[PDB]
Amino acid sequence: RPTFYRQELNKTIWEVPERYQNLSPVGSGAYGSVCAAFDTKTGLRVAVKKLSRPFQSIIHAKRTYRELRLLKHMKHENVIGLLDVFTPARSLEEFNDVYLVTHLMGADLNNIVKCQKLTDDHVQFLIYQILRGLKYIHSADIIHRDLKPSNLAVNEDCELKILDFGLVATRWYRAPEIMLNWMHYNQTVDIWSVGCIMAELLTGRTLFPGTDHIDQLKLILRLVGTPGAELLKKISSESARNYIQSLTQMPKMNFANVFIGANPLAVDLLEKMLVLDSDKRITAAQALAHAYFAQYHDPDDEPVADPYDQSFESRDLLIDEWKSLTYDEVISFVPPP
Ligand SMILES: Cc1ccc(C(N)=O)cc1-c1nnc2ccc(CCc3ccc(F)cc3F)cn12
Repeated sequence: RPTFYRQELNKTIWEVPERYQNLSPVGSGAYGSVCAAFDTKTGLRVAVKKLSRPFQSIIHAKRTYRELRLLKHMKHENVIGLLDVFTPARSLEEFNDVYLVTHLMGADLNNIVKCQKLTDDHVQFLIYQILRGLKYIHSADIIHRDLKPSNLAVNEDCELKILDFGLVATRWYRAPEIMLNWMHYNQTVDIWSVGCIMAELLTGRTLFPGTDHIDQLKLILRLVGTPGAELLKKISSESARNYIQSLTQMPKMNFANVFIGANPLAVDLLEKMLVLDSDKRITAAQALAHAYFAQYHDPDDEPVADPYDQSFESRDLLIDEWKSLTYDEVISFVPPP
């Protein structure tokens, strides 16, 4: 066991091994707080997240296990994984805190979109990396479900990693099949979000800035047109169909016109990503082979993930059970060294 030291930071207490130095708060970053630190072992900067109230309820306990399992499995240059996981607890009975550590990128995608609008070459590289990460995530039977600029960490080299897979409105980037309230979507839910991100990097504005779920659907349909016969026949929900079909029929707009002087290859990719019918939407793997990425695509360097056991997802267990399981995962952790 290494030696731990203690400090208060922004009302929050931090108990970490001495090898992590110079902790500086960087945010309240979802179900926890986050510090940038210096890892004396490697000489590299890291991000340390202290989970908030990890065993507060069955919901929190399952979430904590889910995150730790997910982060332990992700081993890909475009997805965050773990350099370290630790707890100051000496035993299971004293176990109430989890700390996770990963390479510090230092910003999200949004932290660059401000005051800037990107050239084609940078859009190609950023989206290529997103898709490269999604191919890997999707190959593990994981759907991100909340891809958005704030969930993409980006360093000064413009290298990118996807955050928070598996677990600035989310609404703005979410596929229409999940706006409508359908729980039989597929992995191309995430491809829609990529399309919204790409559009925004090219134009400099949020593609679908809706003020609620209904307005969001309305903004989406103004661009992509209202459901045709084929799609309408796949919708079970009477309320969903009745609503959609109670709207004034709207045609698909010309993407070449909406995205005027963008690379026409980018416009072609965008029209294959932002298709209403998710059965017809391009996959991450297919998108990687698209002509837009000819300068980046290498099919021998776009790997897939090892088998991911998500059987825990169907299980209804007690807090002490999720807690003990999380504990075992902390103790069995093997780093990249
Ligand atoms: C996204 C972001 C935005 C701003 C800043 C910053 N101001 O330093 C940094 C980042 C930032 N740069 N790199 C990361 C890696 C992860 C996280 C999310 C929190 C997290 C998840 C898993 C872990 F193991 C450890 C963690 F800390 C935020 N990061």
